[PDB]
Amino acid sequence: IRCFITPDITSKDCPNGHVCYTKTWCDAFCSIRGKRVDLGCAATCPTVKTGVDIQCCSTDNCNPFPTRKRP
Amino acid sequence: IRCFITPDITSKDCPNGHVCYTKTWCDAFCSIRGKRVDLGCAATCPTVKTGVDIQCCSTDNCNPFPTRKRP
Repeated sequence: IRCFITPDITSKDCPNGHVCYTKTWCDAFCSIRGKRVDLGCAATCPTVKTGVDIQCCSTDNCNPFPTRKRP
Repeated sequence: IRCFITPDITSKDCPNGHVCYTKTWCDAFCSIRGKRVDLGCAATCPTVKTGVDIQCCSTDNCNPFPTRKRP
């Protein structure tokens, strides 16, 4: 599987973990300047727990920087 | 917790499951006409498994129709 993963711009090939999990959360400066975002290759949709939002996909390729906020 | 959930437009209050999980996948008509989408209140980021993409949040309120595609 080809995990984009952070912080490292764009990339891939793990192989171990079989997925790409993406997640984001807010803080004082979100709104007027963008969200705090983390992109990675693990295995299982990682934990969320409390003021956060995330998504995951199988698809090697899919772990990029999402619609300016998630959307 | 207040799960929007599908198909039922917008709504909430489950309470059992403590979350809102959102997911989407494509088929022949995605591209030129939109993705196939499902929005719900369970408990745990539900399974994905194969040509699919999803996300989840704690946040009562959050389970709406995402950036025209996810983004």
